[PDB]
Amino acid sequence: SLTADQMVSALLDAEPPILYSEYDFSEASMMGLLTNLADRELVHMINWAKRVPGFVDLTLHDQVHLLESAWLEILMIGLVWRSMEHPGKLLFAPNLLLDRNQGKSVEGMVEIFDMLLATSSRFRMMNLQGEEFVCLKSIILLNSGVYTFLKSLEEKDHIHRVLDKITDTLIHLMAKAGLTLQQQHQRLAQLLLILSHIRHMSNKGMEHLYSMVVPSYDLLLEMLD
Amino acid sequence: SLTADQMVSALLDAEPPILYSEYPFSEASMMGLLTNLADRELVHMINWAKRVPGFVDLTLHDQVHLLESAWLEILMIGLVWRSMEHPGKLLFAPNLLLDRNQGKSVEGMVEIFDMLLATSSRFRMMNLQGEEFVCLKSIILLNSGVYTFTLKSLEEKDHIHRVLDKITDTLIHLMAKAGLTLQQQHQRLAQLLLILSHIRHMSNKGMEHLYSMNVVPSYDLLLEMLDAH
Ligand SMILES: CCCCCN1CC[C@H](COc2ccc([C@@H]3c4ccc(O)cc4CC4(CC4)N3C(=O)c3ccccc3)cc2)C1
Ligand SMILES: CCCCCN1CC[C@H](COc2ccc([C@@H]3c4ccc(O)cc4CC4(CC4)N3C(=O)c3ccccc3)cc2)C1
Repeated sequence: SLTADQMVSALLDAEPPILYSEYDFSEASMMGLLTNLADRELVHMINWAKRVPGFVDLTLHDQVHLLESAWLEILMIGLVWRSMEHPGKLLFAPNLLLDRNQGKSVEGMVEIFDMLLATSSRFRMMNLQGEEFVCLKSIILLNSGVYTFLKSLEEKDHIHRVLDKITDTLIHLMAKAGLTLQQQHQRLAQLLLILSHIRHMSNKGMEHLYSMVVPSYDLLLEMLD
Repeated sequence: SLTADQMVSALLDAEPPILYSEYPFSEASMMGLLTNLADRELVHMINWAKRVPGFVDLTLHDQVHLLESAWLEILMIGLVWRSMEHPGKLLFAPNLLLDRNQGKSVEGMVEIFDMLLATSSRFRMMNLQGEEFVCLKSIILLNSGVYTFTLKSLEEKDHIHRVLDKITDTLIHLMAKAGLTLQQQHQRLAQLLLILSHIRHMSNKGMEHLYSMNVVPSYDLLLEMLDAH
């Protein structure tokens, strides 16, 4: 029943914190820091998801499936967002800013590195707004697992109703921002097509990680508390 | 410079034909049949792509890269469209209609089989229209490789995004013309484009499956087909 304005406010307040790498330097250390960072972010992801309107109306089983499907995409879009104002680099954490030459030493890394950089550049060129980003991240959560699940059918119906609410919210944001109706449709489409690239990166990133992985159902369930 | 009407018309006109498998059936021959089908389908795909407005304005190198990135997605969405009206089955060809249990025979097949059936069900639930379908397939062609490509390349990406914007305009027009409200127009546009994420997912899993068993068309192969005299 939330208005578009209340949807934005709820998503903005739900934003997780920016974490730091374990601090105080080689390729082995680099991979360890990155894995440790992702593991710590995942906990905060779970708390964020529970505050996306409509998420906790789903069964716990379905909440876990959605997180299983979406967690890597969400880590990636968060990385891409905070790397926007840092051309040519990925800001994994405020104390872990890396460029593509630090990715070359690991096989398969630089390919995913450059895809992430290109997404951040696309974000930059589109002047992605924070209100838009949190809508996009919520769409990934709800959309990524919806096609791979009677009760499931209500659950899927519910997920699609929430997704429609986030679409309404994105259009509302673009309207307040002064875009014409044409520019609203075009920008909406542009933002959602980037999500297919984020899915691709998550698939390639998963392949890369299984070449050197996934949070278990039980772990995700436990974090959901 | 096309209108939405001209865009729809050109896309419908460009549609490839529905091809057949060879004329009892055996699971042992299945992958040979499907590989040959896809091979013959790829030829028509090349000539389809050349007729998608704005595609041949790109360099041959970029045309190849787009097709390299999108060919399996395009085969899959064609499959899903052909199967839409056959619940529980995948209509690879009119004479090659398979169900889930026939996918069991090969390792890792049924997982992808089920994802394709779920996409078919989603198409069916949305009552996807043929005019919407051809727009979606053209978006796949132009979008899937554009983030993995220099002044020429900047010019190419701007062109690709302008053509994608035109297709977006065309999708909205179709929905407006069919009487949907603006709220319903935006909502359906989003619903359609989010399916493309699942199609990308399916393509990556299928690409893994194909390597698990000459797996992709090569650059030079795609370029020979694309680079006509
Ligand atoms: C112990 C119980 C369950 C254990 C599960 N975890 C234990 C292994 C499981 C690690 O998955 C991970 C491991 C590492 C990354 C980093 C990471 C970290 C933070 C970020 O915000 C974003 C990213 C982005 C990225 C792409 C994905 N990544 C990389 O390095 C990278 C970047 C560029 C090019 C190639 C690679 C993410 C996910 C999760
Ligand atoms: C000389 C270099 C070779 C260049 C051409 N290659 C020739 C071998 C290289 C084979 O790719 C192929 C081979 C086979 C398929 C079928 C096929 C055929 C037609 C269709 O419309 C759609 C599909 C869909 C699907 C998923 C992909 N497929 C499968 O079986 C399948 C279906 C369900 C679950 C698991 C698997 C497509 C593509 C491509």
